[PDB]
Amino acid sequence: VTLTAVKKAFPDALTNAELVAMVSKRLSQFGYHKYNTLLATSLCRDEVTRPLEQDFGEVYGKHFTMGGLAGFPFGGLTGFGAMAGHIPDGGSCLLIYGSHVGVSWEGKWGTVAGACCGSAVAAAQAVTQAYQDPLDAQQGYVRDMLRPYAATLSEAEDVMVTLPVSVYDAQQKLVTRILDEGQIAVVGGIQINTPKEMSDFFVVRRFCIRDSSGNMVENFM
Amino acid sequence: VTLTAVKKAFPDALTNAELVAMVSKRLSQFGYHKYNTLLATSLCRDEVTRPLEQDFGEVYGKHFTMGGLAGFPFGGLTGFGAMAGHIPDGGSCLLIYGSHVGVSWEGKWGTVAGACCGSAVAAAQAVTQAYQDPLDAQQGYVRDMLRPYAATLSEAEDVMVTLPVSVYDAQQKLVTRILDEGQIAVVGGIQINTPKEMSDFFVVRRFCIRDSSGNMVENFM
Ligand SMILES: [Cl-]
Ligand SMILES: [Cl-]
Ligand SMILES: [Zn+2]
Ligand SMILES: [Zn+2]
Repeated sequence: VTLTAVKKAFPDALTNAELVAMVSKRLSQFGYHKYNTLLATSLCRDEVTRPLEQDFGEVYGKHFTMGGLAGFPFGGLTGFGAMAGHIPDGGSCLLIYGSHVGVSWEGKWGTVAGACCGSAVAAAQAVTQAYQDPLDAQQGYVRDMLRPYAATLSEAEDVMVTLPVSVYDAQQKLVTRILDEGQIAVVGGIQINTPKEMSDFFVVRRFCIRDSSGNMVENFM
Repeated sequence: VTLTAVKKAFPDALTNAELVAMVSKRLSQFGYHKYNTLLATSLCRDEVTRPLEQDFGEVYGKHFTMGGLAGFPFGGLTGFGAMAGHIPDGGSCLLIYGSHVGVSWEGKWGTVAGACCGSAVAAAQAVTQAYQDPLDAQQGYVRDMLRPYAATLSEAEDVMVTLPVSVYDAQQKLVTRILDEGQIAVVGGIQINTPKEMSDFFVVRRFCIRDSSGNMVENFM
């Protein structure tokens, strides 16, 4: 079963519903409601990642996709400046970002009914193999972010499990670096895509609130 | 008045409503309907560009933003592969891409109630001035696309009018190059953002249909 597989690798995984309930509740105490809140995402643009945005979309009205290949916010600081303009009058922003990974009905990681994450996996093979382009400009940027994780990916026990871990790690550092330059609440972690008739999962690894200044006002971790 | 300003620079400009009516009608004869059609956009992610997607959204059900800074589809070929997965069962795709540009109530180009397009303008100053970055990775890619247009931008009569022309041109070449590698219908041109209480405009410069093979099945220009 897939449940067993997920709970094994990631015992702290919450269901999408649990994730959204968890987050909405907490952010309620800080002024976050349905129509004063910009939901921004930085998830991979493969369609399997849609369920998380959909679930969060019901609770928060307007939405902004900031996600590039593999879930990287490679719009960078300029892209962030664009997002800030979508924030409602007197509003705040919620940023959900994360890597993602498929796990099949047969409990297999790195896939779900093809490769998932396709883009991460691709770049994984490219950086490990070499451990031993305006037409694909972003895939190259994904490779660059994954280069420092090469050793870990070859040394890894199970690679299709270590991969989204490594991708979230690189995303986290980037997002932090970007926010620091530029209230905004931040959810970060690992998205887990399961078979259609089955709830998806999210591993929370960062849940905090920052100010217009740039310092961490709260940390729910 | 803004109308006079628009009609001057771009006498062939259609209103959003006209654009959508025009396009939906034509594509009707080719099997494009509301729930079998993937609307993909490659527009700048500034919120002023939203009206075009909104208007096209009413006619075509599901939507996919493929647009990066300035309207460039810098997800490239990999990003395109992602999009193809959002295409409904037995469905086809409609790709709207374009540069955009603000024009004010006082008939001024390059702005509308700040700079618009902010990202294009920024890169314009950077390439002209020099005519005489994972934290901003895409803005750098915009600059690269605009480099060949530098001479034209300094030589230009009005720069805030020549700029979106130059940006569409560079987008067009890129989109074509990308499609050629990878039915899909393609609308390309210049988006014109006008004051809030006023309809926006679109200058059509490319309207065609391509096949899964890669050749142009139709050209409505
Ligand atoms: Cl499966
Ligand atoms: Cl104005
Ligand atoms: Zn992916
Ligand atoms: Zn713009």
